[PDB]
Amino acid sequence: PNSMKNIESLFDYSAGQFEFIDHLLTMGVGVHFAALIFFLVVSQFVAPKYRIATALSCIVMVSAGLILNSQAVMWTDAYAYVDGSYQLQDLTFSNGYRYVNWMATIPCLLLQLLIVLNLKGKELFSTATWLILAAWGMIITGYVGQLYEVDDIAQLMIWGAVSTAFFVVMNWIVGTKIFKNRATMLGGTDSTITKVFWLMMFAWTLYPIAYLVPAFMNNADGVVLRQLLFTIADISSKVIYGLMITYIAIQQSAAAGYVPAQQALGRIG
Ligand SMILES: */C=C/C(C)=C/C=C/C(C)=C/C=C1/C(C)=CCCC1(C)C
Ligand SMILES: CCCCCCCC/C=C\CCCCCCCC(=O)O
Ligand SMILES: [Cl-]
Ligand SMILES: [Cl-]
Ligand SMILES: [Cl-]
Repeated sequence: PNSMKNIESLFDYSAGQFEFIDHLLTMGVGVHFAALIFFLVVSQFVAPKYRIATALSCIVMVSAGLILNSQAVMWTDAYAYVDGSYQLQDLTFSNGYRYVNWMATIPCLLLQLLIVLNLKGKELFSTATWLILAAWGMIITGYVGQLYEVDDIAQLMIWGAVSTAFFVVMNWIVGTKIFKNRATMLGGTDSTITKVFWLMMFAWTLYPIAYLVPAFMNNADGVVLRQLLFTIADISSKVIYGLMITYIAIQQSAAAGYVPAQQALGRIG
């Protein structure tokens, strides 16, 4: 469906290119589901006030892990080694599935940030609402632009400019809440949370770069570079981010007198 609308469908792949992409996606699966088990076992050391932030990391791990797994199977479904190269056999592969999955996972990432920022009640609800509307705005327009990466690069860029507006506004909300709520942060995660902001600015900006590959490297090695960028960005924005969020959750839990958190941190001291 969308498979002919993505540049991956344009090329044959060397075994090297093809298998590297397969292994990137597969490694990504392993990393997300390994991290899942960690988030799972560690959630008992998080106080009830924050426990949802760690649960959201579990959910994101399986959601992203399942899309990466799906992408890897679809990749190997779409191509067969015929006459010295991997050649397209059918329309099973598309990056579009990622975009659709972001509809779920980006709101999860954002909500876990709001929780460890100690937002609650009306502010939590309204902040979350505006954030995920801005995120949905960004994702949807990006998803549309992405359908044009083969036959209309101008349209890719204009949808991307629109998507970037949403992105920039979302980042402004994120950053503003982070920097205005630093003072509430316990133990003293007020320092840690600013690192989380920069990680997000870094990791999330890789996705617009991946998005633009069809405009500056429209060949089989650009296909590889795009999956590499997605891979770097996924483990940064999801796994490393998640670990920091959970660190902040446990640390604030301990500072607030949750004994299992104290015992946990103590037994790694
Ligand atoms: C784990 C997923 C996650 C953090 C995804 C991030 C998506 C993101 C920030 C994409 C943003 C853009 C953009 C700014 C312009 C081009 C389109 C798109 C959707 C790649
Ligand atoms: C922060 C997450 C890091 C993600 C790790 C990615 C693992 C691979 C790292 C770089 C290897 C580069 C070697 C690629 C050789 C290209 C083979 C080919 O395309 O022909
Ligand atoms: Cl609590
Ligand atoms: Cl995802
Ligand atoms: Cl300090």
